[PDB]
Formats: sequence, structure tokens, C-alpha cells
Amino acid sequence: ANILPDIENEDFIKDCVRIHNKFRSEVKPTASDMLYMTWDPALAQIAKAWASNCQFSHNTRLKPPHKLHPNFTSLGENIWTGSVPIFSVSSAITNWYDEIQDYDFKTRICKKVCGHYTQVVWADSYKVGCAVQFCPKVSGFDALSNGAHFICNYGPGGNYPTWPYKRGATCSACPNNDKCLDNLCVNRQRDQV
Repeated sequence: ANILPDIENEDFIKDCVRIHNKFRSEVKPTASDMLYMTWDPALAQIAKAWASNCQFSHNTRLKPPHKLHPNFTSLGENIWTGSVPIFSVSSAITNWYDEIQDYDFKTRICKKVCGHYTQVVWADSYKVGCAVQFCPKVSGFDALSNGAHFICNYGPGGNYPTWPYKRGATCSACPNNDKCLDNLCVNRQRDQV
């Protein structure tokens, strides 16, 4: 019934990009510097290779002295793991974003887990690529069986110890001369796939 898409499936790519941007467009407080996010198939291959390990833990080669993508020094990563029937790109990314309920923007205090949310709305991250793997078992879950294991990687990586974006009037601190589209800074060069 539920299809787990491959990393080149055009609808899968559209869903990942559109749904990330919708959350980035709609943040509160408004963001002055939120970059428009596009797909990167090299990031999706990286996510594919790591998701294939079926581990609920970060790719060990996201930071120096590794360099998996030739254009980013450090990569970010969000992981979602759950049942095949419940999986969709929309449900997984929304589950990441909804950690906002536990994040206090003013103080950066997180009541539980907030680093999926912060990476979704990380202003400086502008490339994403994702993959979902079918996993008979996922390490780090004992009960789960025959699950969907969905990984997105982000370039450049976010989740530095600072606010995920610069709060301010939308698009008021875009790079260089960038124009604004739905509250996002766009740039023909960055945005090409």
C-alpha cells in the first residue's frame, strides 16, 4: 500500500523541498535571512548510503576530517524512523518541525529534543537531499520491525550553538542583493540543481 520512494523520484524530491520551504517561510518570529532551500542529488546519495545502515545515529562522516560533499565543509542531518504505514515526507518533516513546541526562541532553551526543528529552519542551510530505507530492524529501537528510516542531509550543516536564523523583518538581511520569494532569500546561482 505505502510506497517508499527512491531518491530520484520526482514527487519525492518536490515534496522534500516544498515542505522544508513551507516551514522556513512560515517561521515565527519572522526570519531576516532564511535562504530558499533546493534539492541536491549528491546530498540525497549521501543520505541513501547512510540510511542503508538502518541505525538511529548520526552518519559518522558529516564533519572534518571527512568531506562527503565537495562543496560543504560540514553537513547537517535529520533522521526520522517509524512504521511504513505512517511514513510520508510530510509526516516526517512535520514531526521534525513540531519540536518547536519544546523550543523557546528567546532563550534557545529546549525542553526535550529540538535539533530536528532547528536544522529544518536553519537559515544558512540551503541544500537538502533525503532518502528513505526499508529496515527490518533499526539499531537503537528494540521493538520496531519492518520500519521506514528517513534521512535528510543539509548543506552547509546547521545546529551551531546559536539561533537557527536571525529574527527580524522577513528578507531584510538576505545575502548580497538577493530577492525574496515567500519570505525566503533566492539566488539563481545557489538555487540551480
